[PDB]
Amino acid sequence: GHHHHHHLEAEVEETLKRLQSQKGVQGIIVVNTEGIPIKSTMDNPTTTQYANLMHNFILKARSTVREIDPQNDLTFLRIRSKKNEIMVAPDKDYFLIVIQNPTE
Amino acid sequence: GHHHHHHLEAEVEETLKRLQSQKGVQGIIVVNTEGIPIKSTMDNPTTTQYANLMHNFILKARSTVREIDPQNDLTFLRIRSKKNEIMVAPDKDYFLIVIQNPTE
Repeated sequence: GHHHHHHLEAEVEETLKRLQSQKGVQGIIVVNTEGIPIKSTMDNPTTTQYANLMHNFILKARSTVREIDPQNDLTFLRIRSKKNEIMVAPDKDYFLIVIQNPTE
Repeated sequence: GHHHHHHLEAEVEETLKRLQSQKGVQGIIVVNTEGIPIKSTMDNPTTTQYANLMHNFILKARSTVREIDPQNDLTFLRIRSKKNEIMVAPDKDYFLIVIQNPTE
């Protein structure tokens, strides 16, 4: 029913595969829930910058989304910008972060 | 094409129209950056909560997106949750905020 935990490893392999299939992507940054970049189509220095910082922004995002009332929990935090896109999906074990071009 | 636009205010009418055409939406909250809900398919108390708070979260989002390095500026801040989806598009003068059901 509700998203707590699944057969993670298979779901991750599926989704990671799918993240590779979504064309327009420039740099996949798949990190553990603490910001550990397991796979990366983006530079290591760059992943180090984004993974830890974005995690902390996510922590805040959790705080503001919940600040209203414990109605909403963060399922996707997808930020789109001019140069590139930064899609961050909070998972309970992972974070599917993908830097893509400004294509939906 | 960034200094020369086709329209400006007509763009809002277009986009607002289009925001109504995206089936799955529950509450459109279109606000000025001033924090003024001009149109709303959402309850006034609820829009008051989200409009001002989210604006301040956006201020922070601007800070953190720029904290990395001035490489991008916030074009879309779209948050998807369990209860609902909260899509926030930073505009020149507006913020296109739309509470929708987060369709997979």
